[PDB]
Amino acid sequence: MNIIGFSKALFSTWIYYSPERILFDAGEGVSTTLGSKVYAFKYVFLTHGHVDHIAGLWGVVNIRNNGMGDREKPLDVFYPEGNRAVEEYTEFIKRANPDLRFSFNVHPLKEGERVFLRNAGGFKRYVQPFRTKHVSSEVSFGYHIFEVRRKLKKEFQGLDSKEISRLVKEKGRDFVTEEYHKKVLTISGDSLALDPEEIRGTELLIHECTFLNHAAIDEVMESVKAAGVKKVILYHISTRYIRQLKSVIKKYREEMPDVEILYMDPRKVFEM
Amino acid sequence: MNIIGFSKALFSTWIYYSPERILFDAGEGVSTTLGSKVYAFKYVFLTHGHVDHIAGLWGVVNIRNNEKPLDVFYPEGNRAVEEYTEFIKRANPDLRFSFNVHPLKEGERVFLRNAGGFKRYVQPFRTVSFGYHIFEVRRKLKKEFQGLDSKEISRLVKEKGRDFVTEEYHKKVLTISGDSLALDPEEIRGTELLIHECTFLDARDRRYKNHAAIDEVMESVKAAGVKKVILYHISTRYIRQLKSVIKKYREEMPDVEILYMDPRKVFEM
Ligand SMILES: [Zn+2]
Ligand SMILES: [Zn+2]
Ligand SMILES: [Zn+2]
Ligand SMILES: [Zn+2]
Repeated sequence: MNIIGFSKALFSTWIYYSPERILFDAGEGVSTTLGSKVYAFKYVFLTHGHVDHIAGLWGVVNIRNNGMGDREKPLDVFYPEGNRAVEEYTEFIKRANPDLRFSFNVHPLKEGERVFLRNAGGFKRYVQPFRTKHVSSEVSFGYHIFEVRRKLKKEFQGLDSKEISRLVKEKGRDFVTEEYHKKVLTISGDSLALDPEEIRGTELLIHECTFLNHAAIDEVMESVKAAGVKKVILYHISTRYIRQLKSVIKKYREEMPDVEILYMDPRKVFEM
Repeated sequence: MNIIGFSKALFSTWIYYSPERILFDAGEGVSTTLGSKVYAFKYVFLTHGHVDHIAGLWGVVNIRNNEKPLDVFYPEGNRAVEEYTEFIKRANPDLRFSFNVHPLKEGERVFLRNAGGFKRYVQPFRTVSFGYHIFEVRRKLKKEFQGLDSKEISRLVKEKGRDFVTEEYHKKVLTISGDSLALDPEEIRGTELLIHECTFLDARDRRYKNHAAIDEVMESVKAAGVKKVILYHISTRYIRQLKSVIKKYREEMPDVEILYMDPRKVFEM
């Protein structure tokens, strides 16, 4: 599964994006739910430091440290620079359990700072944080996963199969293409409807939808519509608004046939 | 449900006992699973301070706070519980007065409010790790008065008092092992409900005697006169052998009700 996660507003939120071995947020229960799968984690990106987005980190590091043996690898954990709650909790984990001190590295990130990923299939993707409006208290980030790609220059897009192949054979691939950065994944974290520009072009939007501050579903769909996003996952949903949102979802699925709309049910583990 | 719990060895363990609004242990996920039921907690008793038994505590008080402080009891000397609760309060000023921790000495009783009856109390026993008994103080007619009729017994009670005609005895309503080896039959004997850890299904691969194997546990259940037992703290390795293994003992011991907490799902009873 490309994505396995769980999200219930105020209680716990965590999203495992398997393709890049990245865990976004770490609410309680992630290690219990994923088991030995936590050994496969290479990165943790935290949107912020509220307990429902970080309390599961201790279990992740504890299980990795006890179950990987001499083949354990340090877990890189990234969070919004200046977020004291993340720093206090990670310091407590290391202080309270010396055996875990070197099991993970905590890296504060500045907005816009890129982190290139190390996985199989090529060196071509990086994670990039953007500031979000949430508690107005501490710093929160949303994240994009970008993929460095190459596409044919406009002038060569009309050539047929044989013509483009002939040209590439003669002049090389780079000559007929230009590089561009595709947003392959966007996670909002807790925040108000993202600016249509922040989400435009993303192949998969994962946006909080706490209400029927945070964001209400209508403001989110409006944003998706303006940015022309085709695939969105709604999360950070509360249990009191289950059916109400569920109904508005089908309503939206009809009103927006070209857009795939999924949601993480606050009562069950999500998989895609 | 008198018991809603979840347990998976090394990952998370929490057992909510609704009759007394008591939560035993608080492994990660308890507030997420129980939701608003956490508002109902009257007490939390921790068997120890390993991450899989306490990481969910922050979540519980955070959700509760969002009304006297919740009382949290744990084994005296357990530094891990102290360090974690101190971190919660130091790092979250708003929760600083939301709960209180209380170290307990082995055998130290905590009488439960009740409706003012104080008929029930919790008592820890060593397994710093503690197991716990919930005791109910009951009364029964002294043997010498069993034959008196209604009028005769009331005349005696009037003249002598209720205490004179009855005798109080302490009944073990619930026993929770916490993490430990098979408990001495003496410790469990008499309990109406035993919830005992069952980390291994085969003692052969227990590099360290800090956990009980099912046969050993069943041995103690045998030696004592234990009615129903809920096996928990079960490891993932023995994920499927579970049924079988348990099916056999349900057979080799047809008088013993054997329930268990599947490491893959929340338990309800
Ligand atoms: Zn949140
Ligand atoms: Zn938040
Ligand atoms: Zn344990
Ligand atoms: Zn333990």
